[PDB]
Amino acid sequence: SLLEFGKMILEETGKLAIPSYSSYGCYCGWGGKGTPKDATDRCCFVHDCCYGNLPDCNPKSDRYKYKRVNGAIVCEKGTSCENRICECDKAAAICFRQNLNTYSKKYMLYPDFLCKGELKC
Ligand SMILES: COc1ccc2c(c1)c(CC(=O)O)c(C)n2C(=O)c1ccc(Cl)cc1
Ligand SMILES: CS(=O)(=O)Nc1ccc([N+](=O)[O-])cc1Oc1ccccc1
Repeated sequence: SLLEFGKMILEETGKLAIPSYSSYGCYCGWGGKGTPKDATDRCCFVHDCCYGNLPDCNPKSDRYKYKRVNGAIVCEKGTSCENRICECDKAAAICFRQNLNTYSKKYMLYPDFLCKGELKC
């Protein structure tokens, strides 16, 4: 569920998923199309890409459980949809953490028309 992801995001970056990440660039939050504007945007692209490999799971509403082993995010055994979802979120969390230094606010609330071009996952 978005609950676990959002929390994972906040612990990791200290920023709130909504709104620091729900509308960022071309891929954070909406998905659809375009060329990721930047590293964080790529994190969302590869994320939207991750959920794409689980066609029969429900990322937004299926709740999984994780723990921190000293700072590490550790997904706990759950259904397999739950496990594979959790891994996809950990990546994003990490990825965001790895590029906070270039998170730019000129991408917050980015208008859709500026998002065009192709990208295949
Ligand atoms: C390309 O990226 C995707 C693909 C599928 C997705 C999502 C994002 C999100 C999250 C979102 O992008 O809001 C949800 C909840 N998806 C599904 O549950 C889903 C369920 C049935 C089918 Cl047939 C296809 C997808
Ligand atoms: C997945 S969505 O429909 O594209 N919108 C949405 C996007 C991201 C997040 N979130 O917490 O990262 C939360 C989101 O939706 C919420 C809005 C209000 C309260 C809880 C979740």
